[PDB]
Amino acid sequence: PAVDLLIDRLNGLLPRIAIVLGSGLGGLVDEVENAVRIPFADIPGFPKELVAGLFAGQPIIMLAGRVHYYEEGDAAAMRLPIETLASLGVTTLILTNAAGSLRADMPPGSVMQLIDHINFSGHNPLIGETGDGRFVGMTQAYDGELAEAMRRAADAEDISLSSGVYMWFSGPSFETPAEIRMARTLGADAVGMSTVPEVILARFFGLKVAAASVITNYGAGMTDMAPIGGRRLVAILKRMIVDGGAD
Amino acid sequence: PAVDLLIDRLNGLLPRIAIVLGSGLGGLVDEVENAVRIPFADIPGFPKELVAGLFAGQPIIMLAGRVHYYEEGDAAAMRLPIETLASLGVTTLILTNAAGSLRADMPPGSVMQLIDHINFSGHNPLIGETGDGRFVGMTQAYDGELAEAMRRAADAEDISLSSGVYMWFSGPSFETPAEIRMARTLGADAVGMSTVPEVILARFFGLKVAAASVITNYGAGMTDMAPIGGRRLVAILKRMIVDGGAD
Amino acid sequence: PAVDLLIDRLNGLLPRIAIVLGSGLGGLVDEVENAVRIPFADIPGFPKELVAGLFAGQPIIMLAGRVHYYEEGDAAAMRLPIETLASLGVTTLILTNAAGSLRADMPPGSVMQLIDHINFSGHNPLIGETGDGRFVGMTQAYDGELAEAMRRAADAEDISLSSGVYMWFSGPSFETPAEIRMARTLGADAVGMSTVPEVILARFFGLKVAAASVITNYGAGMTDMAPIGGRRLVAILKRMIVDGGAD
Ligand code: HPA
Ligand code: HPA
Ligand code: HPA
Repeated sequence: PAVDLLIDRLNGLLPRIAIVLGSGLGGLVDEVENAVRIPFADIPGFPKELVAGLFAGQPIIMLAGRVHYYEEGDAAAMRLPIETLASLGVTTLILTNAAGSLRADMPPGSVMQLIDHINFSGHNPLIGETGDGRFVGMTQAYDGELAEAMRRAADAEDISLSSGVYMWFSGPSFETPAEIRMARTLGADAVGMSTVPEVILARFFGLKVAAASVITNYGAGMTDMAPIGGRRLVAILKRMIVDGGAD
Repeated sequence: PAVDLLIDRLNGLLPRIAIVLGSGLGGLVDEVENAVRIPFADIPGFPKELVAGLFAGQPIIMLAGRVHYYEEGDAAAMRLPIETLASLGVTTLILTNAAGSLRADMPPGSVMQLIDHINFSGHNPLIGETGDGRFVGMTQAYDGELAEAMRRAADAEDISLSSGVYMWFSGPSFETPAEIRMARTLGADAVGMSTVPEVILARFFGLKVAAASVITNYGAGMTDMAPIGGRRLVAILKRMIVDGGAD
Repeated sequence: PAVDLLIDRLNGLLPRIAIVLGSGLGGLVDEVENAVRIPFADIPGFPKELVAGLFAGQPIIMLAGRVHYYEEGDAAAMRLPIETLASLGVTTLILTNAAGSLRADMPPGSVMQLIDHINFSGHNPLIGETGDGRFVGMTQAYDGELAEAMRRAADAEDISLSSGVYMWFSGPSFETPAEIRMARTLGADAVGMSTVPEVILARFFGLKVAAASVITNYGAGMTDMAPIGGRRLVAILKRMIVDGGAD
């Protein structure tokens, strides 16, 4: 159904990797050779565009935008697209986002790869699903091989890449200083309103996952770098993909 | 629509301040000169009465009662009234409630002003809202100037006023001793089932916020003063308002 | 309505105790003298079978299975059955489940009775209920007299019985290592996706509650005994019931 349309649309392009673009990274859609832009509304069932082509000399699909849980209160907003990506032969999903840092040592404009997360005030996107596949193990949701490759790519470009735990809050209002003190007490390094439900759905669909946050601000109570933060992340990603033949 | 009705009803009274009355304080509606009582059912859209008149020689609207999240599972129950208050020219919202104390040093009958909160098992009232106004900063949700005035008024009446962080639980069942141990570990000073969603909505609508809890009990596992607690709070409020010309 | 059917079905059997059977314990339904099996679909309103008869020489109802919050997103799934049990004259509810251990000292195959719980990412089953009965005190949700009897029965059989706090996560995906570190930091000894909403509903309906988890695994990041774990629990339960005349 959705799979059918995209297959027609893709020239017979066969990407192994898809990238969900967070705020600040929307522009990456432009640096895509032989690009094929598909609006979300053309795609039946999809909840804002899908772009497929060559990036870093390798075939990719990008989602410019995503629907967040806070928008309609639907944590499974991204279920159908993620399923569709899986059915197109994508084996790897890279998720990017904007986040607040809970660490002095990790200022705005820093990039942090996710090694784990905490679902705090989100809802679980697999509620209402049937069959035993729903009991998804999440011990290594963030693929160890991909997390290493990203680290190696950052070192090759000589960009700092932090590592840490992302805590998901529903939003859309930001956190109070007390909620931020709690988040830290609970073990998070950064907070945000996205990504986690897509990681869960990805693991449900058998996709390997990497993720990274651009730090745009310190968390509330601790008191624009979002563009250079994003250019840093893009450079790590590009380098990561060129170095990977079978990635 | 709702604004229209209240404007007709209010004699051309123009309050800057509204007070949401928690359990125990319902009676304050009676000590209101030139009072104008409006039942909630007369007001179209409202989810229990609205009372406007002179209090402490100053124009006020009071909500005797509120709809809690636990009643129908609607965290935005109070959205329409709070919006309506804003549209009537109210610039300041004072929220009162009953809460459980997590501090030995803060017994039943104490009054605690809120300097911050933690939304624990509530839902965010702005889920499903559109436009960038929904990304409400909550760094100083509890107005610093109002929190000081309340403190000064308490000292002038020689009433103790505690200060602390309120944690919101959905309810309607109370917390277990283990949940109370957690609440403290997470940094709360008091717990309850109200207020926080109205603070969020208020900040969304540009209103300055003050809040205070009457402590009616210690939190579960730590083991009637609710009336004197309320009379203490009323005395602080009255004093706060008489001392403020432009409040 | 549901009460009517079960009364007809029960031969005029009058159980004081009901047992909700978790994964692994379904088989206990077989060791029930004079058994009367009733499928859930025969029972009007029920959300998988109800079995009543003699167990350990005493009259009992067992629920083989339960509907979890994660299945349809309905935390009050078990409301109607629990109410129905109360209306049949059941005064005591024993809940069993599978759980993950957060303690080295409590390995897979251990049995842990619940002395308290933490509702973490569950929803409260009493949201949407009317009347003052909904404000259920939960200071001693796990009956002290029943918890002692279970302990005494374990010692008589010479089985180890741990004691601790169960934290409820919605599921259906399992917890990340970071969520497990948090659960411990918040004071839990074991985690799972069940039981807590039924404890709340039970207390709402005036039933005394005992609960126990079979430990099937360590919690994520810390790295089959579920059958012997269950046989241990069954032995404690049997011994507990034979020793109780008025239990
Ligand atoms: O501090 C934050 N909190 C939540 N979401 C965010 N997205 C960017 N920064 C933040
Ligand atoms: O201890 C409490 N818990 C929750 N709500 C409350 N409202 C008054 N006291 C309490
Ligand atoms: O580790 C666990 N987590 C959640 N539910 C469970 N049920 C059995 N083990 C577990």
